[PDB]
Amino acid sequence: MEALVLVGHGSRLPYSKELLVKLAEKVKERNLFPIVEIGLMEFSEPTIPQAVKKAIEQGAKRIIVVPVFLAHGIHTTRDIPRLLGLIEDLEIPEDVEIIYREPIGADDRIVDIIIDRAFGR
Amino acid sequence: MEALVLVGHGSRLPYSKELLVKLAEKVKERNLFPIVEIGLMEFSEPTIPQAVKKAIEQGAKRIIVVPVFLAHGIHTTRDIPRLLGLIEDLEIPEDVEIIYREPIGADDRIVDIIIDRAFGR
Repeated sequence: MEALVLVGHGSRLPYSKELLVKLAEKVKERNLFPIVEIGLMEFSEPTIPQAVKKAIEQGAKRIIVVPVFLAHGIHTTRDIPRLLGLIEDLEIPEDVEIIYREPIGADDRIVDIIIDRAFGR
Repeated sequence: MEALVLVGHGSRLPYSKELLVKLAEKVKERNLFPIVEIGLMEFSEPTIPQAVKKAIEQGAKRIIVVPVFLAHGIHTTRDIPRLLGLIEDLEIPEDVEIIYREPIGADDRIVDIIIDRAFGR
């Protein structure tokens, strides 16, 4: 019924995809969602349209898209809502709802992490 | 003695800088570090060289640089260690050491946050 698509920037280096893969596997371990897929905005596969199609093919009717980005930018305000057909300017989903969630932001947990990293933990 | 410089991507949109500013203010309220400054790699000020110089001028001898990025990429492996003179291609005085920390990675806290964001928390 419900799918979680995690969507990330993607890079020419492999770290960005590897991080999405690891993060997807950790939410799988939580057993919260029937379907979990990943999608990279640029130069890596799977792409965002593929991740969404794969979620439909698995019979998700509600698709939760979470942009695994620190802050809003061009990616999260133009390109991604485009690729998801949420914005009037290569794929369509027919009859199902995409729910586009927020980025990570200045969460208190990010300041815990940063403080750990600052001490080499 | 010790300064924490948080360094982030920067954007043409303002969210990226605003997130670093918020994150810096949150670590300031923790009272862990004598000096805390921020630096944006591109498009915005303060820049990484300015953030580091400011920290020296405040009398930091140990400068902890934390890249506020989700994964390693070109930014964290080429451009930033460049801007920090950490890589033979900014006059850091020898009596100062820059300690370049790791990015955020696939932290368990990031999967907590993603799960929150997936439910619109």
